[PDB]
Amino acid sequence: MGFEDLVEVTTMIADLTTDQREALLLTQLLGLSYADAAAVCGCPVGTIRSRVARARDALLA
Amino acid sequence: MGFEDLVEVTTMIADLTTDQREALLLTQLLGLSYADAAAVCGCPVGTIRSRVARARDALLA
Amino acid sequence: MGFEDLVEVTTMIADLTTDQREALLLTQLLGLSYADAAAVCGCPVGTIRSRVARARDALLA
Repeated sequence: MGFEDLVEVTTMIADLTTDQREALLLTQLLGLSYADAAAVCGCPVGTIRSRVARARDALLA
Repeated sequence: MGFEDLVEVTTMIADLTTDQREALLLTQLLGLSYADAAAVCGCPVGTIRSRVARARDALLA
Repeated sequence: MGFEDLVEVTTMIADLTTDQREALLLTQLLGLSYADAAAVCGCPVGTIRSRVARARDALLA
């Protein structure tokens, strides 16, 4: 209704690339800084900044 | 079990208005700034701010 | 595909303590401050601070 939404959201997500979904989950579900996210993943901060930017465009298509 | 909660939750949430649900996910699941969210929803910040404010009330009572 | 994670994940946030689940949820889903979360839960901030720290650790294990 209601559930109709989260549903479709839940699926975007899942339509994200493995990387963007990881990046977004790290920074939003756990809510790590980009710094902490980048330590977890072992990449430049810029990398996460990017994966999340694109996750966000993806999700607001 | 936790299993109970998450469903416990996601029903509450599903539940919300629509416009709260949108604001909340836009800011917590997307982690968009109020300003950015407001841009996305074509309404002033104050609005986004209070919608999430209400989203927190329905979730916590 | 991309659901394989959301379940792997959401299956994890089910394992967490509950006291960890709560903390993490309030601060990340509700996007509450630690002070607010601590308030809500009836504990000092230090405890929430750590609960979400352990909470984060567990889901990254």
